[PDB]
Amino acid sequence: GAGPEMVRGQVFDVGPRYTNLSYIGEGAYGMVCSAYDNVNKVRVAIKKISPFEHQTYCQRTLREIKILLRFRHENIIGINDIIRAPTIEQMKDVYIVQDLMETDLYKLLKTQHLSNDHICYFLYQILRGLKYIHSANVLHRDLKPSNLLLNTTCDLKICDFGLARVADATRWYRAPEIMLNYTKSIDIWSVGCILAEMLSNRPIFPGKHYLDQLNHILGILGSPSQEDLNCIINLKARNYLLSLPHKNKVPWNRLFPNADSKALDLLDKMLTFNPHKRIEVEQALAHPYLEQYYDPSDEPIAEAPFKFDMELDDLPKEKLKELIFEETARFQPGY
Ligand SMILES: Cc1cnc(Nc2ccccc2Cl)nc1-c1c[nH]c(C(=O)N[C@H](CO)c2ccccc2)c1
Repeated sequence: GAGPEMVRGQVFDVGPRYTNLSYIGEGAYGMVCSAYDNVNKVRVAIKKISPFEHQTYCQRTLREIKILLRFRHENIIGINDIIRAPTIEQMKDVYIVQDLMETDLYKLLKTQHLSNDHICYFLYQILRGLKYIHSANVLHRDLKPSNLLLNTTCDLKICDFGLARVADATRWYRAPEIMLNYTKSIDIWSVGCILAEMLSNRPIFPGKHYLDQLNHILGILGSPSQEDLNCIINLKARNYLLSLPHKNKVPWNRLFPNADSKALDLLDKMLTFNPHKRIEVEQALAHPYLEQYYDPSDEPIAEAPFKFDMELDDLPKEKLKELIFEETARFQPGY
């Protein structure tokens, strides 16, 4: 017998079906590896999570599992298999088996210059997947380059649905609403930040802290209008913003001198301060910049909207642990 697998001192008890592990990434309460599947004869991605000590991690874990099990779309990552201990007393870790992708957008932007057509094509696939997510009445809430996975043929899939929620983060990609004390339009903002980063290979709003984040935003958009501020904003944020000196709006064509003016027009409509005036996903797909890829015939939507039977916030982590145990039962031999 081989014994339990191990990656960087950390156990990976992924049975005899999954072997040849390599580190490919990490998260807050887990680690991602690639592995050889001896059944399907492919290498896969295994996501190990260890959520049980924290009630929030348990919540995210259950939420990600229920959603990815339900969603079925080519621009969304799925779950092919889930491994965990045969008993609830023994369950300290959950392993989620997923299609292996070549890399993420974070890394690609780190060493590659994108042509306009590739920007255009990546943008299309993000929005297409976001169409499905939003049709399901779900917010991803953490769109960013490292959560966008790419394969050898530039196919794109959204990953990490841990922060995903039923319709009502990373600082650089979070909408001004979020920080001003939300709806589907927070994802559009993130997609905007991502477009801007594909254009110049650098984040458009790299705030060191939440305050510095709001500065960077206003550093391009200009001082907020009266109506822009009026949104049940917290006293702190509003007073500070009102105390700042005037900031002039920087034109997109000056910040991205060589960018397709169509790309910039859409970029403008996504990075709109006021979320009510921000472009929605379908209107985005239909934008002239994407005409070459827009195909309403081939852009599927969720059969029905998503809903949670129980209110997960209210549940103690021991109740949540039980639910993760049950949700993952169907992947258990016998069953
Ligand atoms: C699911 C998946 C499939 N393939 C790859 N490939 C890949 C991506 C980037 C660099 C190199 C490679 Cl080979 N990656 C993934 C993947 C990437 N991130 C995650 C993921 O879900 N991460 C979250 C945090 O973002 C996480 C991970 C562990 C524990 C909690 C949360 C899966």
